[PDB]
Amino acid sequence: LSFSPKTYSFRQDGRIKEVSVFTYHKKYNPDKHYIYVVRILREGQIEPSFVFRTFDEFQELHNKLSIIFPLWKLPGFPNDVAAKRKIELNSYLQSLMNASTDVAECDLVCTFFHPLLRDEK
Amino acid sequence: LSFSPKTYSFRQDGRIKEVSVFTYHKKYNPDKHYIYVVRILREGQIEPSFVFRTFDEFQELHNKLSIIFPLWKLPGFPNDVAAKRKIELNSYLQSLMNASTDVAECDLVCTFFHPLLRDEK
Amino acid sequence: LSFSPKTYSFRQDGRIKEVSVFTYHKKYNPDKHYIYVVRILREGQIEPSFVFRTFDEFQELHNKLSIIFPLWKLPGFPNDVAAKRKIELNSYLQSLMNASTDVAECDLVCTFFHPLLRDEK
Amino acid sequence: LSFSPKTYSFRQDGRIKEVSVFTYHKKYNPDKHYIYVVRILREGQIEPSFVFRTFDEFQELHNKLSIIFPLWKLPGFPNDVAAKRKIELNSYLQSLMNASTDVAECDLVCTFFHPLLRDEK
Repeated sequence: LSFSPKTYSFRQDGRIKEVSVFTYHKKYNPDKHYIYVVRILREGQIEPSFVFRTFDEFQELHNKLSIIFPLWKLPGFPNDVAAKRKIELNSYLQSLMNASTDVAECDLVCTFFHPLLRDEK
Repeated sequence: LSFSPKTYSFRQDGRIKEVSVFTYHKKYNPDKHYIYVVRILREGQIEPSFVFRTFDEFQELHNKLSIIFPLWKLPGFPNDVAAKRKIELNSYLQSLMNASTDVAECDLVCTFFHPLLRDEK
Repeated sequence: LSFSPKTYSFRQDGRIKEVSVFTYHKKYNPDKHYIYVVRILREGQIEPSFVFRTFDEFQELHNKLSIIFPLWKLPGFPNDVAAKRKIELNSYLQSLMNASTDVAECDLVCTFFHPLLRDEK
Repeated sequence: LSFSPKTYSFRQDGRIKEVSVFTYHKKYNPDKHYIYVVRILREGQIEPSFVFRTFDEFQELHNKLSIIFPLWKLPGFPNDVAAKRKIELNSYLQSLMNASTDVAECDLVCTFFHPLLRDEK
């Protein structure tokens, strides 16, 4: 993953009970672009947390998973009013959680959810 | 909030277990317009209650929240057959309940749900 | 109700836990028309039961309810590929169950669900 | 069923708690075509399993059921971007599980879900 330094695992981080794309948010620097606010609720938590991920960051995850896993183990990835990416990335995440455990709980997926730089509110 | 005198808080009013937009209803005075019937179920209640809110009243809530909260903490607000406002206001409410607790349980949101003038069946 | 002789009440019949429109089915006599197969699961039952209702029969129910109840207490009623009536009648039923108890459990609604002539498989 | 040798029954195989179409997957031999990855969770299982079924294989199931069962006991069957078959086959499966028990738990349905040749990962 080209956006997280360390690699993390659901061991240290906590399993995911709920995820979704909560909203999308407009940026400025370094160029105009939408970023997706991802809502995560872990096991044992009542307050959700939120991380920030661009479309090109969702895509990288799916491309990296697809190196490790046969495609049939992965949900379809989708190819502004084009906040249909919000709905589509949401489906993508929901399906990801319903994939066999070797995918849903692998270290890439965990790392994708680990709070970064930006995510420190 | 330009439509409720007092300000209320989930302290005195009771936490929300379920909300949605139940239907929309056609008015007359002082001018033709649709009003949204919002269905609320509190904790400890089995019978829901219903309040009446216009689109311009949902909008004010979102604008007032957006003064207090960074935008990324809030769900997207949407810009008759145009009862797509019903579906859209419904999503908006569902997302609002899934926002971090400092938004979902703030006094504005509580006040928006407090029964007014009209709401006394 | 112009299609059930007696009037029935959730007293004698059993409360509804689940309803939906399950499929729609093509008829012949006395003229070509679609009829809706409504799936009902009562409290205390594990096997659902099924009754048969035409669109004009859903409509009558809504019109009769609207004599008794102010409109804001009722879900919107919708104005073949036109099996969007299935999706729409389904929403209508789901909302009906979420209406205040004086509507959701009134004798008209109960009677609408009581097995008729046709419904004896 | 023209694609499973033996016939199986939920007796030996285990009842279904969750099914859905998880993704669709592109094939090559013997000709270009999409195949549907069906996600099944049995009672007593936490890890789902996955079988592979073409559209013409879903259709055969529905046609064979329709020999045994009156049509009103069956959900509507639907008549690439045409991965609307995924959404549509998914609805079809969800409805199938909600059909009366004599359909939802018959040996054809069970057999449709029994892991074949291909399904051995």
